[PDB]
Amino acid sequence: ATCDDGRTTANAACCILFPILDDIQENLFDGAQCGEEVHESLRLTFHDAIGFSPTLGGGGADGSIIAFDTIETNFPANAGIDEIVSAQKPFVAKHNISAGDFIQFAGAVGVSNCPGGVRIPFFLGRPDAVAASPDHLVPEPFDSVDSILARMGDAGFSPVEVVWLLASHSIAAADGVDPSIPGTPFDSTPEVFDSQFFIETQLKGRLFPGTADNKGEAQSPLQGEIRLQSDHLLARDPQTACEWQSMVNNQPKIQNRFAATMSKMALLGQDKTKLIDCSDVIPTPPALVGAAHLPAGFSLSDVEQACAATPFPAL
Ligand code: HEM
Ligand SMILES: [Ca+2]
Ligand SMILES: [Ca+2]
Repeated sequence: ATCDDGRTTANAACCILFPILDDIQENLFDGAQCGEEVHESLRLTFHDAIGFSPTLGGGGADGSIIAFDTIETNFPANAGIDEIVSAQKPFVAKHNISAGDFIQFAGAVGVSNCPGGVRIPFFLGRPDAVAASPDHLVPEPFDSVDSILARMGDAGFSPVEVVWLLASHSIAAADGVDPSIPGTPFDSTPEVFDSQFFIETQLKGRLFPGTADNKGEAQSPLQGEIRLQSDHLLARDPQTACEWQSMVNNQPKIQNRFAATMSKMALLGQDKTKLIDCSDVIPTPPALVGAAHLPAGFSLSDVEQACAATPFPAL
């Protein structure tokens, strides 16, 4: 199909997305930057989708965190998400797509702005949400590995898919974990979708970058980085440590598994066969240029190797 402005897409129903793409790159992502609004929109796709429990309900990736914001922004795990919800709600009101489709489209367009990134498959047509998420369905950084794996498994993700989804923390920072140092990132390259998060979380902790007693925070290996306790434990727990190390220096695996597992997350609560594939509307992301590395001045002796089968690689 050729859209009324001359851009092309495989299925004509997808043409309605091109004005929405242009508005979000200019007016939500500040000129198609890989910056805080993209990171917040990617976080939003998970706090919308993960509201999905076979036993308790919620519609998954349904736009409920926007449509029922008054409820879901009261849940403590959703602290700080009201800012991105408030920024996105007018685009949903102005354009003619459901909040569920908007949150997943904005997350995929955002990830495409980041070097190393991927085009997450995108499907159009989710109906409006009909119920708020149940409470207590979002993992917290102070939850155990067994708690996080059981929650994610209840929503349909195996332990290795949890590690693949956490490649998101390669383009991520925290404002609430230690409110004294907002914007401190989880890896040293928060505008590049790369393996540094999987490397840096395997280093021995050394210090706290701000204050020392924050719930859910582990010591970080670097003054300019913050570490969640959940990431500290997942990189070391025998259930997930070999998969975590397998992503280091493995950008093809990070890209293939993040795109596929994000698509599965974006479709929680939905049926692909009832929607229209509009994948090819997402922009083509830049590629990486620099090699994966330990931080300068660190060595293998600073790595806490946690996979018995396979030594951590020389970088
Ligand atoms: C599985 C357990 C997870 C835990 C415990 C967890 C925890 C957290 C925390 C505590 C923050 C910082 C919030 C703040 O203080 O500002 C955060 C940020 C973020 N998370 Fe995760 N998360 C998890 C999984 C995920 C998943 C699956 C995604 C995929 C989309 C995701 C995407 C992001 C992003 C992109 C940010 C950065 C937000 C920003 O820079 O504005 N998280 N996460
Ligand atoms: Ca939801
Ligand atoms: Ca990174």
